[PDB]
Amino acid sequence: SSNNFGAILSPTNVGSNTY
Amino acid sequence: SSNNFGAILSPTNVGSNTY
Amino acid sequence: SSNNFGAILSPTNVGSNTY
Amino acid sequence: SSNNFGAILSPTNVGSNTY
Amino acid sequence: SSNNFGAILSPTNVGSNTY
Amino acid sequence: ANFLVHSSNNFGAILSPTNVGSNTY
Amino acid sequence: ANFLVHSSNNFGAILSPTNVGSNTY
Amino acid sequence: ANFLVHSSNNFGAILSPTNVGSNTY
Amino acid sequence: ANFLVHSSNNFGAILSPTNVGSNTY
Amino acid sequence: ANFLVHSSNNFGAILSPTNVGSNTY
Amino acid sequence: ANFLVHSSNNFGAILSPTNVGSNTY
Amino acid sequence: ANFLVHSSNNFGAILSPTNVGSNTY
Amino acid sequence: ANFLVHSSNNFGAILSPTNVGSNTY
Amino acid sequence: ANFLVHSSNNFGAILSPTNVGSNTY
Amino acid sequence: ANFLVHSSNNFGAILSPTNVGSNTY
Repeated sequence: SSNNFGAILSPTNVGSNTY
Repeated sequence: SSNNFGAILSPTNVGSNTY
Repeated sequence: SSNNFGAILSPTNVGSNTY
Repeated sequence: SSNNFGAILSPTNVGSNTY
Repeated sequence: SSNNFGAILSPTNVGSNTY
Repeated sequence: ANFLVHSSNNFGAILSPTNVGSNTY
Repeated sequence: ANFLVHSSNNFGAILSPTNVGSNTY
Repeated sequence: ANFLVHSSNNFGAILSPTNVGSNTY
Repeated sequence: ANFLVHSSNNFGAILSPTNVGSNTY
Repeated sequence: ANFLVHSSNNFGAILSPTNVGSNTY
Repeated sequence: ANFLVHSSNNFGAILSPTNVGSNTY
Repeated sequence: ANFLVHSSNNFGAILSPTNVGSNTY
Repeated sequence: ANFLVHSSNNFGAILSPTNVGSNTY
Repeated sequence: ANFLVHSSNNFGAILSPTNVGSNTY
Repeated sequence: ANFLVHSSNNFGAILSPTNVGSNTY
């Protein structure tokens, strides 16, 4: 039930994103 | 039931994002 | 029931975000 | 029932955010 | 149940994206 | 010596827009 | 020697906008 | 020798905007 | 030798804005 | 040799704004 | 071995760029 | 081995950039 | 092995940038 | 092994930047 | 192993920055 409605700017990440 | 409606700027992260 | 309506600026984090 | 309506600036954190 | 409705700008990542 | 530039850059998600007039979002 | 630049950069999420007039968000 | 720049950068989430006039958010 | 810059940077969340006039938030 | 800069940086949460005039928050 | 990325994204308006070099926007 | 990223994002208005180098915006 | 990120985001207005180097905004 | 992040965000107005170096804003 | 973050956020107005170095704002 993970919902992301807003804008995301520069999500630097090391682990797998899986969105 | 995780909902993110706002803007997120530069979310640097080490673990998996999963959003 | 986690809801985030406001803007978030530079959320540096080590553990998994899961938003 | 965790609701965050205000802006958050530089939330440095070590544990998982989960917002 | 991973849903991403918002725009994502520059998601630099090391692990597999899988979106 | 004027210019005119419009940049309506929309990034957020919009749920159920019930507009009837002119929109340029 | 004037200019005119409009930058309506929208990033937040909008729920149920019930506008009827002209909007440039 | 004037300029004119508008930067309406919106980041917050808006719930139920019931506007009828002109908005540039 | 004047300038004019407008920076309406909105970050907070707005619940139920019932405006009818012109808004630039 | 004047300038003019407006920085209306809003960070707080606003509940039920019932404005009818011009607002630039 | 080597992994170099040079991503350049632009959204804002650019008025009268006087350039001789490689501005790479 | 090596992982270098140079991301440049721009949203604001740029007026009259006088450049000779690589401004990389 | 090495993980270097150089993210540059800009939202504000820039008026008359006189540059010779790599301002990387 | 190494994880270096250089994030630069700007929201305010910059008037007449006279630069020779890498101001990286 | 190593986790270094250099976040620079700016909201205020900057007037006439005379710089030779890397002011990194």
